[PDB]
Amino acid sequence: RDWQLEKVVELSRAGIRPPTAGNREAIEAATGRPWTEWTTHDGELTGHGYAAVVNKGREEGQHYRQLGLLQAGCPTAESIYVRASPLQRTRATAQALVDGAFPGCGVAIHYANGDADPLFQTDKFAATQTDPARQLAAVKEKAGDLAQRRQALAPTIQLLKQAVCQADKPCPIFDTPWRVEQSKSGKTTISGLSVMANMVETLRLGWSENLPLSQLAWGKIAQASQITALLPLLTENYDLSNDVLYTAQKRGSVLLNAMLDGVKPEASPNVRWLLLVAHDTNIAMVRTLMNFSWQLPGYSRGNIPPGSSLVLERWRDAKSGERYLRVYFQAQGLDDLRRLQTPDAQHPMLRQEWRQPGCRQTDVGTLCPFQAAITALGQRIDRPSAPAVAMVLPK
Repeated sequence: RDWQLEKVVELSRAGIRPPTAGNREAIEAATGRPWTEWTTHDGELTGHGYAAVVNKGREEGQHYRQLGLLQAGCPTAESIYVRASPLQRTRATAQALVDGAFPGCGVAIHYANGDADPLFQTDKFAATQTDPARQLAAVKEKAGDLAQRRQALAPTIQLLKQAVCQADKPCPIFDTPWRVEQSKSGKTTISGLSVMANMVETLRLGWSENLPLSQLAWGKIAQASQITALLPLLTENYDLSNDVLYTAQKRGSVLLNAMLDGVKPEASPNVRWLLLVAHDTNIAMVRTLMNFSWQLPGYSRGNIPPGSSLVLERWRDAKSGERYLRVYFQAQGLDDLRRLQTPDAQHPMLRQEWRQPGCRQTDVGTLCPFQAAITALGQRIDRPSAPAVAMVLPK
């Protein structure tokens, strides 16, 4: 064996949900019409979603057993520790991963007893909140000329409009111009853009979910490429919220820091696989601190599909004993999610590896000298926004 996988740290998005209750309100207002009620309640993990997460978890358990990271059969407390955001959908996604990865093993997942996990719901904690003024300036300054941003996305706006606007009923959202707005709690959003992004997320999920076409966008969206063509609105909005450096630094530092620490040797707890299941906003903030940009086929830049994941693997060269870090983002494509495709040679997980000078290509992926990879990924972290967190939750 040339290379030995030693530790996985992974940050999963929740699987397929219907729109959240907030989304639904905003998108039915914005289009003057009701949108499909799913078989799952708003905000929760759909069965289809769980099926898809189980599929990924099944391959991942097999993959990490084959690589010798995990022992055969049922895991122990040394094999994996799973910590999920306390929302229903992330708990259920966490169950779904271990359901796939450890068939029949009744593996428990952990989550915080409140409504807030200091890794995830970071706006609920003093050290990890944004300052309203700073946030506004940072968003305003990344946004720049918003009318010009809107003009560049006009074709994409139009595709969205033809998909979601009833013919001749008015559709106010496509009409409002784009401004930075800031609610009394300090959340910033981009008028028109955000809700459009919410719409696009919802269409992507409905696609992924395998909704009937008539309940996805009233028959208008019939092939994956039409979801793909809407996704630059969602990237635009990510660029102007979660992936705004300052926001990622106040809200995401604690998570990246807990991930880099978890991938370090002597980590606590001592487990071979540290699995964190949380939200797209979390992944986006983390990957922005990592300055890791990806674009997977069928998706637009930075896109975070349901049940996708950011992974840090620490590997050891069998010969020299030297340590390396591999970093990648993985997801399934639109149709694979729709079809509950089990990932395999003819239908592989989509994946992009992070790289920087010094990384080496190997049989097991792009491997980067460890210390210099940890230093580079960690550079953008705001230390005062990264309190240490005890990774093992209580019961």
